[PDB]
Parts: sequence; C-alpha cells; structure tokens
Amino acid sequence: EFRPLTLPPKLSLSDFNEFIQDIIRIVGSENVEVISVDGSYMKPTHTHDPHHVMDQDYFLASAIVAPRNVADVQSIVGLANKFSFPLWPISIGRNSGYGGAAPRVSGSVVLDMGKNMNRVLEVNVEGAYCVVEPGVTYHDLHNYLEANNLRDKLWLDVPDLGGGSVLGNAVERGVGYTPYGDHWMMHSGMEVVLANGELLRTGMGALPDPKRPETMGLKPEDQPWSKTAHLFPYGFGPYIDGLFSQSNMGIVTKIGIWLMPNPRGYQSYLITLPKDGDLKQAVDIIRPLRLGMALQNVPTIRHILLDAAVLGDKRSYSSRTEPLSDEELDKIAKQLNLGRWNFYGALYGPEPIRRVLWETIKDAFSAIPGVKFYFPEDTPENSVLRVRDKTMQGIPTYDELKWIDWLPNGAHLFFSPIAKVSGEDAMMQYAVTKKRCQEAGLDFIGTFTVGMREMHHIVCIVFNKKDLIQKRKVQWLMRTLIDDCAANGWGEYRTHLAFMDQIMETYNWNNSSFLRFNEVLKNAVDPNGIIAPGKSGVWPSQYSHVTWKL
Amino acid sequence: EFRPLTLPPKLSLSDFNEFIQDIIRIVGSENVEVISVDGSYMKPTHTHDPHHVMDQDYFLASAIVAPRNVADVQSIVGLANKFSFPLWPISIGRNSGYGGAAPRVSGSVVLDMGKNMNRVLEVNVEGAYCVVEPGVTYHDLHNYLEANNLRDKLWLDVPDLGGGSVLGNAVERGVGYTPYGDHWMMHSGMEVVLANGELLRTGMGALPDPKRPETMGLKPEDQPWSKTAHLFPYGFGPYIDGLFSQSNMGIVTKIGIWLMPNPRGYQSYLITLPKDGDLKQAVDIIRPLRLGMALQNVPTIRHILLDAAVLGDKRSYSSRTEPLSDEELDKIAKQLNLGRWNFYGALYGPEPIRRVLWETIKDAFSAIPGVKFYFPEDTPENSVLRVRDKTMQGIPTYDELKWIDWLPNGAHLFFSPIAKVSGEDAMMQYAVTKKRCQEAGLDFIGTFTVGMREMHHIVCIVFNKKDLIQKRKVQWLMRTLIDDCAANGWGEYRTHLAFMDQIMETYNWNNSSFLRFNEVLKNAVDPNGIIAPGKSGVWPSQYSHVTWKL
Ligand SMILES: *Cc1cc2c(cc1C)nc1c(=O)[nH]c(=O)nc-1n2C[C@H](O)[C@H](O)[C@H](O)COP(=O)(O)OP(=O)(O)OC[C@H]1O[C@@H](n2cnc3c(N)ncnc32)[C@H](O)[C@@H]1O
Ligand SMILES: *Cc1cc2c(cc1C)nc1c(=O)[nH]c(=O)nc-1n2C[C@H](O)[C@H](O)[C@H](O)COP(=O)(O)OP(=O)(O)OC[C@H]1O[C@@H](n2cnc3c(N)ncnc32)[C@H](O)[C@@H]1O
Repeated sequence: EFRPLTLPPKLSLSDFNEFIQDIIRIVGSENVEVISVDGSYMKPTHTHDPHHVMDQDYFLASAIVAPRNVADVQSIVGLANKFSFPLWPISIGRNSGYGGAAPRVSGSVVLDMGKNMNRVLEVNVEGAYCVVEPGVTYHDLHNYLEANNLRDKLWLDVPDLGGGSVLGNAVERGVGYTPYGDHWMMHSGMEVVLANGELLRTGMGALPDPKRPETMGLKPEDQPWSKTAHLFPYGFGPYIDGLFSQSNMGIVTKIGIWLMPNPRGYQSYLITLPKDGDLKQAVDIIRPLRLGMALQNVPTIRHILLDAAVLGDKRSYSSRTEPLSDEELDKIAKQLNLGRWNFYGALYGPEPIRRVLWETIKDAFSAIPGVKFYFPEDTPENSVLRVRDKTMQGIPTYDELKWIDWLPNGAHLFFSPIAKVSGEDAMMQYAVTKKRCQEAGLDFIGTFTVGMREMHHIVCIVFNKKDLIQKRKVQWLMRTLIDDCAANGWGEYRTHLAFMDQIMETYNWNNSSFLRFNEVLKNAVDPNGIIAPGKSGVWPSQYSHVTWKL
Repeated sequence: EFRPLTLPPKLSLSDFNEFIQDIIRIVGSENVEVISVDGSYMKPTHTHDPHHVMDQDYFLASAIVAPRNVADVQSIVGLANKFSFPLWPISIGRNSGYGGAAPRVSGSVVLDMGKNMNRVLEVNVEGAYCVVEPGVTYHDLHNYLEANNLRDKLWLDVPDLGGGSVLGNAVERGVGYTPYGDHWMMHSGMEVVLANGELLRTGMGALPDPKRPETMGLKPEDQPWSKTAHLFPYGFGPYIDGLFSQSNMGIVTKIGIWLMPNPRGYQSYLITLPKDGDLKQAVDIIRPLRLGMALQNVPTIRHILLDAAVLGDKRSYSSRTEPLSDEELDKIAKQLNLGRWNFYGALYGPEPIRRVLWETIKDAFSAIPGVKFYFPEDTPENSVLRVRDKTMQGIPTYDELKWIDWLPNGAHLFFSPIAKVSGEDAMMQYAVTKKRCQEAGLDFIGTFTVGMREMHHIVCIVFNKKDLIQKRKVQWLMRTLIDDCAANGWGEYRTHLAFMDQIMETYNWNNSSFLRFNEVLKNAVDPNGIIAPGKSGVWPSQYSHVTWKL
C-alpha cells in the first residue's frame, strides 16, 4: 500500500513504500495494513486511542504489522534500523485509559504481536507456572486451563476484565486481586528482541537447556528452557528484567507467569461503609490486617459511584448533567444496599483457617458504625459482589465494562497516584482529587487497591469523547491533578500517552537524575532509537525534547 | 604512603602518589591505608580473601579508603575518573566464601563504605520498614531495635550470621529465614552514586519530598524521601533497581528494607529424617506445602555434617584422612540425635492458625518411617535448633562459625546451584555433587534453602587454606561442579571472585546475549570503566577479555 495519513519523522513517501513492500514480502499482505474507527473492547482498534482525550487522530499509526513468529520481529527490527523507522509493540492493545494501541509517536508501525503469537507454550503443574506469548488473553488462558482439566489444580490472577494480555499487563506492571495480584512480581524468564534485533532470555532463561537429539537445530526462539527458567527469577549477575517493564528497551516475545495452586477453599466478602468519611478509619484498619496477613489478596475499596456505574448509566440514576451531589450518593447507596465506600476481599485455604481470619477481619471492621457484611448469596443477581466473587478466584469476566458507559459516549482515562495505607493520607488524596473533579464538572469515581504497604488509587475519569469542551476539561483535570499530587508527595504509577512526559518530570529528584540515567541506557541499546520512542517520557537522542514532549 | 604492593593496570607510581595525596586530603589520613594478614570474622580484612582458594595475595587491594559521607564518595569517583582508577566498593566485607572484601582486579582501591557510613537512618513503624547505610550490620540494627523497644512491634530477617551488612547482603540478593527471607525483594527506595559521580534514587525515591522551611538548602544526599519512597518499589518508568544487584553499575549509599511486624505467635522446630535417601520424599512433601503457605518462611534442609561440624571439628569424630563413609555418618546421626537430613522450619502468627499448619506438616511428613519432631525445648542446650530458634525470628547469632573449623585452617567456598523443589532434581544435584566431592577428597557438606518454587543448594566446600595440594583440588572441584551442573541444566545464583567469569560463561544461551547486553549497558554508564571491573564476568571495553578472564 502507497499513501498513509502520517509518516514517521524524517521518512519519505518513497522510503515508506519500500519498507511496506519489504514487510509484505516477509509476513504476507494479510498481516499488513496502511492507514490511508474506535472499535470495541471486544474487537480493539490498533490504529489510535479509542478513549481519546486529544483529537481522535492525535496518536495515529502509519500502519499495522502482525509478525507470524519471532523471526518476523527480528526481520522487522532489521528494516526499522535500516530505514530509521519507529516501532510500537502491543500485545493485545486493550490499554484503554492509558492510550489503547496508539503509538506515542504518530507515523509509527504498530506491532500487533498478539494476532499470530498466540500460544500458551507451557503449563507446568509441579512448578505451578505457565509460559506465554503476547496473544494469550486472560480468557484465553482461562480456556486452556478448562480444556486440560487444570482448573482444580491451578488458578489465574485476573485484572478487572478478561481480555487484556497476561504479558501485556505484566510488563505494564498491572494488578489483579488474588494473593498473586502483583503481576509483574509473578514473572520469571522473559524472552525479548532487543533494538539491535538479537534475542535474549532473562534470569535462568540465560542458562540453556542442555543438548539432546529431540531439540537439535531448533531456532533459538523455539528452543525449550532449562528447568529453572520459570522458577528462580534472578538467574546470576545484574538483574535486568525490570528494565523491560514500562520501558521502550525491547520487544517482549514470551514470559513465564507463576500460578496459584487451587488454595483448598475460597470465600469472597463485601463490607459496606456507610459514611463518605468512613474511608479514614477503614484504611487505618486495613493497615495491620494487610501487614499482618489476615488480608490474603489485593482487596479493593470502592467509592459508591463505581458499583452504581456497573449497575446502570447516569441517566438511570438522574437526568442531571452536573456531578451528583453528596446527598444523592447517599440515596444511591441506600437504593443499592451499599455503603459510601465498599470493601471487597476474599479468604483462601481450609475452612479452619478461613474461619479464624474472617473473625479477625469481621471484628476489626465492626468498630466502624453501621458496617454490614455480605457473602455472594446475600446479594441480588446483578451485584458487584457476585461478579468479583469470580474475579478474586481467577475467573475472567466483563461485567465491569459497563461503567465506561456512565456518560453518553463513555471513554475512560485513569489518574493513578499512590497513597500510604493510612486513613489520613488517603483522605487528603481523595480530597485533593474530589475537589478538582468538581471544578471540572465530573462525578468522582475511583478505587483504592490494597498492596502490602501502599494503595493504588485509581481515579476513574469518565467522559463523553464527542464533547470537545469536556475533553479539554479532562486535559485540565489530569494535568492539574498530576501537579497537586506531586506537591503533596505522591507520584503516579502508570499513565496515558499524553501525560507520560509530565509524569516523568515529576520524578525529578536531584535535577531529573532518574530520566537522565534512563536516557543513557536507552541510547546505548537503541542507537537508532527505533523502539517505542517516548514511552514513559524516555526519548532517544534523535528525538528533540522541544519537538516531542507534552 | 608511597610504594604499594600491586598497582592498578596502566597507571604509573607517580600517578598513584598524586592520587592518594588527593584522597588523604579529603578523607584525612585516618581514612587511608596503603598496603605495602588474614584476620578473622570479628575483625574482617579489607585487603584480600581471608578464605583464599587462589594464592593469599592473588586478589589484593592497593589501598583501602574509608569515605566519611556521600560527598567523599562523589569526589573519590570524580578522581577515579580523573586517573582511570578501579574502585572496589564494600559495605562490611564479610562476603567470606565469595572472596570476602577482595577486589576482582588486583590494584583497586577497596572502598570501605561501612567504616563511617554507619547510620540506621530511619525506622518507620506504620510503614514497617527501615532505611539503612552500608555500615549497619544485622547486629547493629538488632541493637537499634532493642534500644528503642521496637522488637515488640517489628522483627528483622537475618542470614546464618549477624555480622553482614543489611544493604550489602541485599544487593548480593542474599537469603534469610523468615517470610522476609528474600532480602532483595524486600528493598524499596535505593540511593546510588553513579560511575559519573551523580546521585540517583530509584522508584519513588525519584519523587521528591515537597519543599518546606526545615529542609531548605540540604545537600541532595541529606534530603528526606517523599512519603512513598520506601512503601512502593516501582515508582514510574523502567524499573532499574535490579541493575544494581550483583552488578558493577554503581555504589549504593542507602537502601530501604521492609520489616515484618511481630506476628503474634512463634514456634520453630526440627524434623529428623533417618536415611540418606530420605531427601527425595522430603522435598516432594515440602513442594505443595511451600506453594500453599503451610510453610511461611524459608526453611532449610541440613546435611548431617553441617550440624555435626557446628558441634565439633572433624578430628573429634574420626581420625581418618579420606572422606567419611556412609556408615560413619549414620554413627554421627544416632550420636547427635539428628537424621541424615534435618529439616528446620518455623510457624508464624496466632495460635488457632499455627496449630492447623503444624498438624498438616506433621501429618505430611509421617509417611517417612522413623521421623521425629522436636521443638527447641526438646533438645540439648547446644543444639542447632536452639540457635536457629533465634535465627528464624530475626535474632543474630555467631554459633554457625564453628563449622568452618571442620578442618585445621578451615576456610569455606560456596558452590550454589539452584534446584527445583522436587526430590528427583534434588537427589540428582546431590549425586552429581557428592561424586565430585569424593574424587577431590572432600566431605560433602551443605544445606538446601526452600524458596517458593526453587531451592538454593549451598554446597559448603571447607578446605585447609594452608595446604597448597588441597587448594588446587578445591579449584579443580569448583570448576568441574560448575560444568557438570550446567550440563544438567542448573546454574549458580552467586559466586566467588575466581569463578565469576566461568559461571557467567555458563549462562550463554544464544551466544552470550545476556553478557553482551550487560556489557553494552556497562560501557554506557561507565565510559572509563572505573566501578568494580569484572564483577559477575561483566568487563568494560578497556579490559581485554584475554588478559582478564579466569
Ligand atoms: C477500561 C478499564 C481498564 C482497566 C480496568 C478496568 C477498566 C474498565 N481494570 C484494570 C485492572 O484492574 N488492573 C489493571 O492493571 N488494569 C486495568 N485496566 C487497564 C487495561 O484494561 C488492562 O490493564 C489491560 O490488560 C492492558 O492492556 P493490554 O494487556 O492488552 O496491553 P497492551 O494493550 O498490549 O499494551 C501494553 C503496553 O505495554 C507495553 N507492551 C505490551 N506488549 C509488549 C511487548 N510485546 N513488548 C514490549 N512492550 C510491550 C507497551 O508499552 C504497550 O503500550
Ligand atoms: C562464612 C559463612 C557465610 C555465609 C553463611 C554462613 C557462613 C558460615 N550463610 C549465609 C546465609 O545464610 N545467607 C547469605 O546471604 N550469606 C551467607 N553467608 C555469606 C556471607 O557471609 C554473607 O552473605 C554476608 O552478609 C555478605 O557479606 P557482607 O554483608 O559484609 O557484604 P560485603 O562484603 O560488603 O559485599 C558483598 C558484595 O556486595 C557488593 N556490594 C556491597 N556493598 C556495595 C555497595 N554499597 N555498592 C556496590 N556494591 C556493593 C560488592 O560486590 C561486594 O563484593
């Protein structure tokens, strides 16, 4: 194909066409598309940000490429080093609220790694791990487990929806809700194609499986792994794995992910907190429970509007066009039999141990006036408890997609600061966050997810993507919040394409020492800067900061 | 001082003298010793390898310099850049079995970080963590906690001995014996001086503490951390932390380490396993109880000679010169009331819970005939269990020094391959290692430490450091085990200075892509190659592989 809307920087139409004809010859026409449509979550777009906060076409591919296998990735890396051509690797491209598939730089090729590199490569019972290509969704892996009857042996750890990529998510350092919620920390042994195009496996992936007749003459990409590659992450030497999470340092083609053995018993629960202000005492309670390990998983603390938005759009609760007031949340709370904040967790292992922990947690929270406790069977058919009862046991679902439609053309954008597990800091962050959403004319929606010594506060900004005036207020809210939170001692853990530079500028301890360091590494491994220029605000030297930063 | 024993490569005598005059000016001559004696554990040497497998003077410092503070480190670095002068940074230098404080390159300035940089900087209760400098030993910190009554709120995690640096050991990715035994995984918020001299803090350490009047004009080194620094490791962007463990990528000045809250219940224990072959079913039994958190910590499986050696030297058990027979090891077993393998664990938390766990473990191991369960109270006063009682609850001891003296001028050398948590794998690693130990005329001594999905297998080579015939046999032993283990798909997790090259050459999947990618990052951040050249087999470009490898 001949003519795209946007060319990559410094690249001619004639060069671009040579590149494309070249790539077609490798991967076939059926695996290439040049852009000369926001799609669905069920069928994600690969061309741009479906939940756009800037103009729809602001972050736009010049084309999409789908390698057939790892060899293609290498060949494609080669040509991009030849032509000086920016690549943007996605696994699945369901990173909505962070930009979806869209490339940080327009004119890039989007590498749809997921379409053909699909395979669940291994599920090892005794080692309680699995090995995975970019294309394996949470649901995909769920179904492989069923086919081979492994459901009674091994559980998954799923984020709030079923379609993201196990690896996609893991390298974004994302989060789920079993004791295996720290997704990044569950990996051992990743294979990566570098900016030079050479293959590398990490940790004990670097210790090769010894030779035997069955595996002779296998291309490296197809060689098995030695027996410890997915068991012991460190390997030997400097431990580089993390240089591949949230980086543009390489293109991940495989990853091993630890899986929880069937725990021996499971019980989910809801605790409902009546007052807006109860968040303070509730978090002080969480602290030692989590830290002392009566809280086995990553339990979340949901604001009322999050459950309500699952349950029906805003028109369903009021024809109001302004944020719902403090007192309507009370009415909605009491309609839905929920509190102002709603705490979800679960209990794992034998009855005798579940009993003890539950009595501890039950006891601890009873200090909060008006508290009420529910198992799944005590709630209506449509409840968030029922849905989450699935989630905290590794079953992929999709019911939580509905909150996206809180407003007539609902898109989400995530503001994701980190809080202490302390009522006081939490209230402050809430206050700082709630205040601004207001000035923006938006309902406040958000969770806190509970890590051991921190909470991921996911403020869920939902907007009508066809509304230009609102879009701008969303750009104002985000940028303002980033600042407010930095001035209060809080950083964000993950974000959107349009906020990456701003966010990094925030991690400026000692004259931006962190980003400088990262650039030195980026330019050495990426001398042509072809991988994902601009991810996390890291720019190769051929990318002027003045031209390229937002 | 004027004339040193060995000079760093490519550097004149005239230059060394101008250099050390510049350092003497900064650190004062009290913090400089030019070398022109082995010591012990309590007074550890800073010049060479106290447990030398090569000639005593093979790895040898040219001087030892003791920075008073972070600013002295920046100047020394600046000067080491001026003169191309290798630095070898240590914290305490108790890396016995791995080369102690010896530099990999003879001629280097051993950088004694711990002499003056000494402070327990922070102990935060609600976050349950500490911030520490290199000079703080495990005993140092223990006494800090006792002296503030903190031992009732927070416990430590300690290796077998208490002399090691909390930070130094963690950057070596070392292991301890509570649920906090994965020392490295417990870090958060590292401060690092780079090869160019510049300070950097990782993770949310890069998110600045907001401005206030109390902290104005503080040197970057002396600034506080933002509230989340030591709560959330990741921060934002590429997670570069691990580039600083087992690496030569920088000089660490400060680290945050997570501390486990008093669990509200503790009980250690021993299980004795009569036969040599009982290892196989033991491991097979441990596997599901590890994955399922009936075993909450890092338990150990000790060879009978490990315990035997703590209680008495070889000369006391047999007069024989060769290795001990099988029957002579059942004799020592029945003598000491231990099995051939001895499993040391510990239960944590409230009694209602400790109880259930224990009944599962007891009942799990009962399928092994002649098994015996002991609490500390059930054993002789000198027993290893009584020592590990303290160990598996964060109390330092020094009792385990006694096994080093299993031979006249006993020295240890660790061979530390990683095994699967499977009897088959473990027996195999045992057989492989026992065979070669015979050939070399050594007794086999070691422990397995049970990580979640891996075991660290510490083959404890003790040898007579004044016997040149045996030191050569130990060299042969080491180099053969490395090769054999490799040929059976196992790699070492850490090693001695003389085996760094070989071991790293072992992880050569896809023609040493791992090393090549490591080399690339090193030359980027260390142009003149001054920080610890040769650490983990990673050499900067101006060190010829031909000249430097062993
Ligand atoms: C809409 C929304 C999103 C959401 C959520 C709830 C709603 C309603 N709940 C989440 C949750 O609880 N936890 C969480 O971590 N995220 C949640 N999200 C966000 C999103 O839906 C998921 O996180 C989703 O899994 C992420 O998208 P996906 O997994 O498909 O990843 P991707 O689109 O391919 O992009 C990942 C980014 O990471 C880097 N990347 C990905 N693959 C590679 C490879 N192959 N090599 C190198 N880098 C890779 C890229 O930077 C890419 O941009
Ligand atoms: C003799 C022995 C040793 C031993 C053991 C039992 C016996 C009887 N059991 C151990 C165990 O249970 N777990 C464990 O991790 N180690 C065990 N050992 C080995 C050793 O004694 C300890 O590991 C000890 O704590 C290590 O030594 P130390 O703590 O003093 O650390 P160091 O010598 O200063 O440094 C070791 C290496 O780390 C790098 N390093 C240290 N500081 C820095 C700084 N700040 N910057 C950059 N790198 C640093 C260096 O590479 C140094 O060589």
